[PDB]
Amino acid sequence: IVGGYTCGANTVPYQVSLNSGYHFCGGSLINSQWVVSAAHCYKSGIQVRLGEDNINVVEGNEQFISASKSIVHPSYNSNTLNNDIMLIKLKSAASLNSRVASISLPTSCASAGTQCLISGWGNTKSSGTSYPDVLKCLKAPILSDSSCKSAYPGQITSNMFCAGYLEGGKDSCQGDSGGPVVCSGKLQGIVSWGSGCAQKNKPGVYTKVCNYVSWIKQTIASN
Ligand SMILES: [Ca+2]
Repeated sequence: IVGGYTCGANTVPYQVSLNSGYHFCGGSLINSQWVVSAAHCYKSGIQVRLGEDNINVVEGNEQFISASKSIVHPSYNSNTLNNDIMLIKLKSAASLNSRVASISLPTSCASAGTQCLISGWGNTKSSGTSYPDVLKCLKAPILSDSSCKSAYPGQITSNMFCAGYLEGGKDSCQGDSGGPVVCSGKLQGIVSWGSGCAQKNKPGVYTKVCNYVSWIKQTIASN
């Protein structure tokens, strides 16, 4: 997250870190057994880390649970990032508590102009590299479909939305991929892509979770 703030330990209790020997992507806990992340975060050998604040210090509220299954969307296209969504099943259910909690799936799609909370352990520099240890947060508004398509001509599908600031300076970034975009208390987006981070005229692009709720529900009813 570039241009964000330190969230505060465990104030984003649905945020997970995906670890394969090191943090490599975020995700969102949607119930005690399942995490939503980006398909482009797929790796074999994922351990889900819940209850994290500093990902390099064991502070006492973590739960580390291996994935038993990962399910990339059936129509994910890694070239365009259309349908950039994945489900990860935990080998054992998380113990839900004040620091480890699920986020609701949406019923309706979010509205342009809605301010959403985006979080992660990704790079904090637009130019260069610095990865934080503690979880960072950003409030960013959803941009109109027409502004998103103007920013990335020929690249935005109906399964993507843009959020952020066209002047630059505030965005998600590498290492935040797969993590949450929460708007009005529902998981509306997944950190997916963008040109650089926090560059002028190049807002973040996010997987539109409200298009996937029936897939998510049928898949979790069956696995
Ligand atoms: Ca920790």
